[PDB]
Amino acid sequence: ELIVNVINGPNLGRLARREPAVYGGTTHDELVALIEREAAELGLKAVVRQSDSEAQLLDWIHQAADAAEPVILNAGGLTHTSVALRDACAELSAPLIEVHISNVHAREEFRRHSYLSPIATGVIVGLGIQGYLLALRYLAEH
Amino acid sequence: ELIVNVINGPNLGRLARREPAVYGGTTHDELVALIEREAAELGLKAVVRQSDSEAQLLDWIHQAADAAEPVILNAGGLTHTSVALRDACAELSAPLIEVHISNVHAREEFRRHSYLSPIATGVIVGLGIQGYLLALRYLAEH
Amino acid sequence: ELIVNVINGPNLGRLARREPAVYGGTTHDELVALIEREAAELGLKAVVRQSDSEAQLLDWIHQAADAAEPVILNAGGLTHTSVALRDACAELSAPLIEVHISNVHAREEFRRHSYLSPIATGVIVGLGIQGYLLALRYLAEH
Amino acid sequence: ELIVNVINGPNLGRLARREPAVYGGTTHDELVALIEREAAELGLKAVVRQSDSEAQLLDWIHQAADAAEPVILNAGGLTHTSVALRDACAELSAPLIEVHISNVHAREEFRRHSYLSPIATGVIVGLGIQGYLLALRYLAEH
Amino acid sequence: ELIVNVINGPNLGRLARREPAVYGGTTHDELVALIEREAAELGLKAVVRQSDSEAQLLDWIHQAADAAEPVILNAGGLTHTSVALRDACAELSAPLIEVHISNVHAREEFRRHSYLSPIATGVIVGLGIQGYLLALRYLAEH
Amino acid sequence: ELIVNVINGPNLGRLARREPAVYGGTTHDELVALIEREAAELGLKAVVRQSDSEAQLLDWIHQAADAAEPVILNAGGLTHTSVALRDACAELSAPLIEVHISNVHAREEFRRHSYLSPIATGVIVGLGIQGYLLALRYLAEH
Amino acid sequence: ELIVNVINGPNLGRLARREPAVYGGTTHDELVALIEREAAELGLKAVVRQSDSEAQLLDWIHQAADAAEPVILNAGGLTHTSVALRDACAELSAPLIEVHISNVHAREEFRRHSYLSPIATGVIVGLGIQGYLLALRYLAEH
Amino acid sequence: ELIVNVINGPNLGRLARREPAVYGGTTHDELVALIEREAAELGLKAVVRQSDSEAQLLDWIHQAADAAEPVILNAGGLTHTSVALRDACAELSAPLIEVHISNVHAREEFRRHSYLSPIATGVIVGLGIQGYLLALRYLAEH
Amino acid sequence: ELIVNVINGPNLGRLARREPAVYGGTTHDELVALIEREAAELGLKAVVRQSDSEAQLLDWIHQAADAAEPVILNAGGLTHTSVALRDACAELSAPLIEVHISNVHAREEFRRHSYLSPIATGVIVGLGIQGYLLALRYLAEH
Amino acid sequence: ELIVNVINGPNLGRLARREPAVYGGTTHDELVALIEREAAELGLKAVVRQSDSEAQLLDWIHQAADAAEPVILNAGGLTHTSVALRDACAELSAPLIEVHISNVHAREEFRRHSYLSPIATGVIVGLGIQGYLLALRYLAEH
Amino acid sequence: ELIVNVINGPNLGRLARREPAVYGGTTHDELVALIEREAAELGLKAVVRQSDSEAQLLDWIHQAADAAEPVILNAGGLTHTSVALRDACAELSAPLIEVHISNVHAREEFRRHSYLSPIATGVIVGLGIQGYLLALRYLAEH
Amino acid sequence: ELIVNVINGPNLGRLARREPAVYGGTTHDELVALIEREAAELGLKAVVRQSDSEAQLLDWIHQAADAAEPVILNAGGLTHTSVALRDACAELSAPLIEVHISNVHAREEFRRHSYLSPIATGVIVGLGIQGYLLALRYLAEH
Ligand SMILES: O=C(O)c1cc(O)c(O)c(Oc2cccc([N+](=O)[O-])c2)c1
Ligand SMILES: O=C(O)c1cc(O)c(O)c(Oc2cccc([N+](=O)[O-])c2)c1
Ligand SMILES: O=C(O)c1cc(O)c(O)c(Oc2cccc([N+](=O)[O-])c2)c1
Ligand SMILES: O=C(O)c1cc(O)c(O)c(Oc2cccc([N+](=O)[O-])c2)c1
Ligand SMILES: O=C(O)c1cc(O)c(O)c(Oc2cccc([N+](=O)[O-])c2)c1
Ligand SMILES: O=C(O)c1cc(O)c(O)c(Oc2cccc([N+](=O)[O-])c2)c1
Ligand SMILES: O=C(O)c1cc(O)c(O)c(Oc2cccc([N+](=O)[O-])c2)c1
Ligand SMILES: O=C(O)c1cc(O)c(O)c(Oc2cccc([N+](=O)[O-])c2)c1
Ligand SMILES: O=C(O)c1cc(O)c(O)c(Oc2cccc([N+](=O)[O-])c2)c1
Ligand SMILES: O=C(O)c1cc(O)c(O)c(Oc2cccc([N+](=O)[O-])c2)c1
Ligand SMILES: O=C(O)c1cc(O)c(O)c(Oc2cccc([N+](=O)[O-])c2)c1
Ligand SMILES: O=C(O)c1cc(O)c(O)c(Oc2cccc([N+](=O)[O-])c2)c1
Ligand SMILES: [Cl-]
Ligand SMILES: [Cl-]
Ligand SMILES: [Cl-]
Ligand SMILES: [Cl-]
Ligand SMILES: [Cl-]
Ligand SMILES: [Cl-]
Repeated sequence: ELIVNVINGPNLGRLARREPAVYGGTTHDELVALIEREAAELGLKAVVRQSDSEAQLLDWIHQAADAAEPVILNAGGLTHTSVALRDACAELSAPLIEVHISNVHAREEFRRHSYLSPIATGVIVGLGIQGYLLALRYLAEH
Repeated sequence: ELIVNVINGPNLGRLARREPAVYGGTTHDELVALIEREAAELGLKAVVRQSDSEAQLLDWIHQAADAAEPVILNAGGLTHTSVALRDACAELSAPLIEVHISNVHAREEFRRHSYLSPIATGVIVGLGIQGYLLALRYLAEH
Repeated sequence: ELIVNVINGPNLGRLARREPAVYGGTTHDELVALIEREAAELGLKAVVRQSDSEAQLLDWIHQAADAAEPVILNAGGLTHTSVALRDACAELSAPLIEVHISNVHAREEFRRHSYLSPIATGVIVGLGIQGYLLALRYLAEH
Repeated sequence: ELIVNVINGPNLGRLARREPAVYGGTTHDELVALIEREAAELGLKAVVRQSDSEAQLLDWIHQAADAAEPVILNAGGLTHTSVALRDACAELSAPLIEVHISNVHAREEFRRHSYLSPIATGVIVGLGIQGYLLALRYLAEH
Repeated sequence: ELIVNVINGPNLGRLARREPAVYGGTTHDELVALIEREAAELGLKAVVRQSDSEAQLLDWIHQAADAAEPVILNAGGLTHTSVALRDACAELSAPLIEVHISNVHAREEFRRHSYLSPIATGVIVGLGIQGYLLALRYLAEH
Repeated sequence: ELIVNVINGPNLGRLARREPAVYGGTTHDELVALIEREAAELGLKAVVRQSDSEAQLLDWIHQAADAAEPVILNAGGLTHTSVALRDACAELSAPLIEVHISNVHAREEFRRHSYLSPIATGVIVGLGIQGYLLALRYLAEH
Repeated sequence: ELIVNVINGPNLGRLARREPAVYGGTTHDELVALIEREAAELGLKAVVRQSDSEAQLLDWIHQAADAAEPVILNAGGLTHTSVALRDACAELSAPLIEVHISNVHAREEFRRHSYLSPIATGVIVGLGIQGYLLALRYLAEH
Repeated sequence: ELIVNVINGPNLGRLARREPAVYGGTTHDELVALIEREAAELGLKAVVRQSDSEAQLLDWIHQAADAAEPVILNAGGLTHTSVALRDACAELSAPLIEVHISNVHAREEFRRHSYLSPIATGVIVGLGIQGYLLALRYLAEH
Repeated sequence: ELIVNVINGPNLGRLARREPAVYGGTTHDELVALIEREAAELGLKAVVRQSDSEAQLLDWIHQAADAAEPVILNAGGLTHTSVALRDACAELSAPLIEVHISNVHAREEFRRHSYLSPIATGVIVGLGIQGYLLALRYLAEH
Repeated sequence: ELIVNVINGPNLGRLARREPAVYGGTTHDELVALIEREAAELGLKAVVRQSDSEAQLLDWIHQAADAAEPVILNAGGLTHTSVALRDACAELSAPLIEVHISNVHAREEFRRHSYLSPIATGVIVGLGIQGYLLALRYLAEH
Repeated sequence: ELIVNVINGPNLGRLARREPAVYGGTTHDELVALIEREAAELGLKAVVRQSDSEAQLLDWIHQAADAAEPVILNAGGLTHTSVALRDACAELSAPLIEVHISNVHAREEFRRHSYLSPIATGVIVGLGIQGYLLALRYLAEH
Repeated sequence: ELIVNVINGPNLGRLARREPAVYGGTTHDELVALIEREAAELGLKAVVRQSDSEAQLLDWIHQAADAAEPVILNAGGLTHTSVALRDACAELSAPLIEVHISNVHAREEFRRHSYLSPIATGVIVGLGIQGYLLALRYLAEH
């Protein structure tokens, strides 16, 4: 606060228009609108970005580390697979909240391990799109 | 909503007055006050209970299943150990949110498995006492 | 024989009125009636008890060990989790039959390990409420 | 009911005359007599067969699937080892009960995994020869 | 080529008339017709055999090793369980293709290990009955 | 059919000119020619693409999901490592066939696990370059 | 010192009168006498309690944490199973000694893992009833 | 002694004429001649049989158990896979020696586990055809 | 020699200016200067590149394979995670040395497995920035 | 009693003068003095030896087995690694107590397995130098 | 042949006079006599040595490698634990036979892994003292 | 610097004259010459010792700890097996570099775990004899 970095990884540009049983009927742009409006009332700025590239995501983390600005991260598949991501996050001085739209713990046994959690401030899973909004509100207090 | 069952398990009566490095400087009673005030503004009732007994906790879940009222659960150690708890929760018709005050994923490798998660709606870990408050607010929307 | 201890653990007071896809449409009291009537014709006494408390169950086992009277045990979740139970049973001089209402082997991989089996006389799973009745009838022969 | 297929696998022709510490002093033929007499009073027909051949056993299962007649199976060693058996059973429309004469759970750790259980109706272990008789009686109710 | 050995293991005589959700509505004989007709146009002979016996299958492999003729193998359950089979195949001078009608990788975790694959030329799973036909056509090129 | 998406992942631009013990003496362009000619006679269009980038591959899958057009995927190393890929594929409405040029099961034990298989229609491994051609022909039937 | 909390868990009220091959011919009350007399000569007070309830034990630990008084713990089965216990102990400011009457390491492989050890001062196993007495004497020095 | 049962399992009829890198250039019949001649000088009878059928092998073991005559067993693949075999052997009153022609411990990691060893008198691996002859000579002493 | 490819992966552009407890106070550019000066005296050319992109790194390896020029690789997180990298390296005709700035073996247990090592010439870990310089000097001899 | 063999393994000659955070400020010779004085009052003889050689230690055990005299063993690293030691101890007719100066269970996960425990009378860990003294006193009773 | 190195490891000097349930009533010297007499008739020299020291054993292997003379090895505990031994043996040009007096496979699960087997010619276990004699006789043929 | 302890473990006296495929054609003495000459130019003293005894090696480490002089360690097999070594090294105040002549990571899966690495400064594997020389040069800088 004021500035709050919201980051989505691979596939998360496909929200709503594809799925929506599993990650909900809300499109990406609509999500940016949701976050931006909730940051308004909270008196925060939400810089909300999405990418299907690990190097892009990496860069955004690098920048957040530098600017010492907090992050909210939905890294998609890279959550379970990337050590490069984890280690970039590890550097962040500001809090990092890990967010999952679906409950990870009620799926394939592999989706239950996370490289991000151990170095996150805390995690939200399965509360859907609202996970982002609840994460925001946390940061506005701390 | 209106009625929201908030449940803490073993040891969680010792909040603040003991620790507070790990689970924070906020006492139990103060937590009940926090929750009760946040439920006020939200237009919910928070029935917040704590017990060091598995049979007691079981009973409270039974009642919540019956009344079809939502639960927020910080089951302490029973999270990693009790199948009896998990299965009582499994019955709940209303949403169940699993809450951890400390980040479970940044501790002993054993604290990372949960019998509750797979059948929870979703989970919050490491956001501290606020985890309860963010959980509440979820339920008020859904 | 004559005296046969029938014991149910956690959650098993909720039979029929809750579930009944998984553990059947038969309530607890109705089960006591079923057992008591089958013991009648067999010329046995069925002392059938249920508790959601490990210390209670423990006590009933202690008493059965002392009285050297047989046990039929549906320990619910404690089957997979409690070493305290297992060891109390281990003491029983009389036969112990382990009973599961649902087939344990057709569920979560964790439900397939039992602390009770290795020291039971034998086990019945998935034959539903009748498991108790078939267990009884065994004891009446041996 | 009326027709109930009782099947024993490898080595089970050696009952009583060999062992009898572990699987009891009752010979195979005597077991057929026991089952046939219990089916009499129950008003069932017991077609009780034994083979040391997987292809033979397979064939008998095939036939039972076809005739939609229930099975009681003591598959000996093939219980822990054969996927071919499991899958033939999987096809059966009628209930299948898995029977073990000795308690499997009180022996070598390997004897504790079963390919049959997950797709059985239910299982009986360690109740000795009576396991067959209790299984029968189940089927006569359902 | 010309001569191509097509071999099915346990249960695979039950094709179509039983299942057909999982392994398809095509009967065994119809499959022989399918293969024989595809070998016609390809200018190959298809010797297509099925057995529920490991010793029979073994013998057919022995003969194929001797005649140095290629094999297409759907060994059913023996795929995951038999080292005797694997080792007989290992001897084959000609290519061996492993065929599965259902996708093995989308089922029980145990169905995912194969004793045959490591010493096969290659494998086809989940393409249904056509797996055989595509395997044939391979052999006609190499 | 008509339109069939053929996709190769990392390193697969190096075909023939490098290796060729392991993945064969056929160059990439020659492979496109092979596929394009086989699609000709089949009356299909083969859109055959290769990339060493996960985001690129992701995008091509996204497009195929959208256009509801089938995919043939040789994802190279990402087969064993990427959950992001798997999940993009999971979305595809049309069949997906997983193709490996080398037999994966006859190499390092790690090359034997696949994130793609469980959600593929079926898989071809070790039939070399022809795997693509046999996959095509499948799709032309279904 | 002066005040030394001695705590036994589940089943440990059955000492001597039941067993005594495994945990010895000495009854509970006799053990209290033994400890109380050894504390006499040492110039300590031994407050020796036993319970079959986890909540009771929990409470006694809570009190010991508060009073900053040392503990000697024979938690029976809860040693291998309870994280709730472990964490209550973790809080104790004073030394905690873990005591086992039987050698845990010469039994079932499961009895060899302890949730208590990692946060104990030290452990005594297999020295029988004397383990308590040797533990006492330690505390009297430190 | 006098009578010594020598048994080979699956594939072992193919000795010499096929392989011979791995299990040696000596044919089966030649092996029978070797054994029969060594039993001559030793003053034993060697009844040497081979089968590719588990039921056949089973039967021969049954007979040996009955006649209380010793066995030398090269069970091929069934060594690593069959519990039915192991248990038939378990019954033998006379010594059983397990024989492997190739060193099992210098091959695939799976070939290193044996169901037979734990209940054998002792084992010989990798000494080639002579393993049989050395086994014989043992029995002639004991 | 003369030409030596030095490659850094993800995050390694952040050297010195960020960290420096763990990977040292030396910036990337300063590292290029260090390497370039050491190659001077050695009579080698150091082409030192860094990228946060797997496809970029892949390309540089491809080129090195082609030019048959040696590589020194600090692949960051991709060391533990990428099979695509490993396999591109596998192709290199020239020696590859794997370099880690921090000791990998004194950190998280996951950082201890490497996809690169098995196909490297050799590895240097924990000797800090000098690892690169010692690697260079190796290549100048061989 | 009278004669009590006290044995230390590798590195344990370095006590006090090196460490002393972990195994305490007490030197070896001082430990011999401590033990010798405690054996005085107890009316025992303490023959206390230390060696960094497995063959030496072996020999001392051999002698103790022969003389049927009890042992107290701090085998250092050989505790977790040597089967030769374990088996020499296994022979001892007299009690063996296993002693660890540091709590083994609060360190590296590998330090938690012991080859000695299963065949010890009992074990003391983490009670520091006093572990030896408490062990002595045990032996003086039994 | 002529010269055959027979080597025993740790504890094996204690044969007969200690045990003899497990490794037999035959003393070491008597074993040397047995071997020396059997080598006589065979026309071999048996150089039979025993040591409780790894460096000694190492040296004897070194010498055997040098002299290219065969070895028979009973390495006691070092069989399951030493890589140093294994690797010294690995060097031997002549055959190495691994000998165990007791059946290793019928004991603790840990005694079943051997560092020696994979690089032995072959192994004998459980044939008692005669294992040595049968090993000798092998070498005299090859 | 000046004084640098170079230590080789078991079998490493056999360098060059035996092997040399795997650890190179350079004899031990020649290695001492190599190291001594490289230390000359560096202005260091190399005290280079080798032993096949764990107690000897232990002693040399003890001395190095005492003298606070750096170590370079090629511990041969003890690398994967000895906790006694690891712990002696752990004490060293000066840097310790772990050196392997062969690439450990390209061999048996067991050779890939090291007790030494976690407490080393850093490690060199597979750079052959030069590993020692590069290690030296490191120490001369730090
Ligand atoms: O936020 C999550 O809970 C989540 C977790 C995962 O493991 C994903 O791969 C993941 O990413 C996907 C994967 C496939 C499709 C979509 N999508 O169509 O929004 C998103 C999201
Ligand atoms: O909410 C959590 O994050 C939490 C997680 C756990 O695994 C606990 O055992 C746990 O319970 C404890 C354990 C020990 C002490 C206290 N306390 O003094 O508040 C609470 C809490
Ligand atoms: O008898 C069984 O097969 C059984 C097995 C289990 O693992 C249970 O947790 C178990 O207990 C439950 C759990 C949840 C709900 C009920 N119930 O509503 O009867 C019973 C029963
Ligand atoms: O019914 C059982 O409990 C049972 C379980 C098993 O794992 C058997 O192998 C098994 O089969 C055997 C094995 C060896 C001997 C006999 N028999 O002499 O009856 C039967 C039976
Ligand atoms: O070809 C396969 O994909 C396949 C794989 C398996 O694991 C089988 O057990 C298997 O065999 C069965 C098993 C049960 C029933 C039938 N069938 O009724 O055709 C076939 C087939
Ligand atoms: O299609 C396969 O069977 C395959 C499987 C893999 O695991 C690959 O990494 C893989 O990709 C590579 C890896 C290295 C080199 C090449 N190439 O020079 O064609 C291709 C291909
Ligand atoms: O102190 C021990 O060594 C001990 C260890 C355990 O794992 C117990 O379950 C345990 O508790 C029991 C269990 C069953 C019976 C009795 N008892 O009759 O004293 C005590 C005691
Ligand atoms: O005696 C052995 O060492 C042995 C061990 C095995 O694991 C076999 O499968 C085995 O059986 C085979 C397998 C394939 C071929 C032959 N054969 O051509 O003699 C024999 C033999
Ligand atoms: O060279 C290494 O020892 C090393 C090993 C790793 O596992 C890395 O992730 C790794 O990459 C990182 C990760 C996070 C931050 C930095 N950095 O600020 O230089 C570099 C480097
Ligand atoms: O008694 C123990 O608790 C103990 C346990 C261990 O695992 C040791 O390696 C061990 O040995 C060491 C190891 C390193 C240094 C010393 N020392 O300087 O006394 C002693 C001692
Ligand atoms: O030859 C064997 O079968 C054998 C196997 C082992 O694992 C031993 O530790 C072993 O060594 C011992 C161990 C303890 C005692 C004796 N002994 O009194 O002859 C010998 C021997
Ligand atoms: O430095 C190494 O890379 C190395 C690694 C190991 O695991 C050894 O056992 C090892 O020791 C041996 C083993 C067998 C033979 C020799 N040698 O003839 O030099 C040396 C050396
Ligand atoms: Cl979580
Ligand atoms: Cl069961
Ligand atoms: Cl596959
Ligand atoms: Cl312990
Ligand atoms: Cl063996
Ligand atoms: Cl390394």
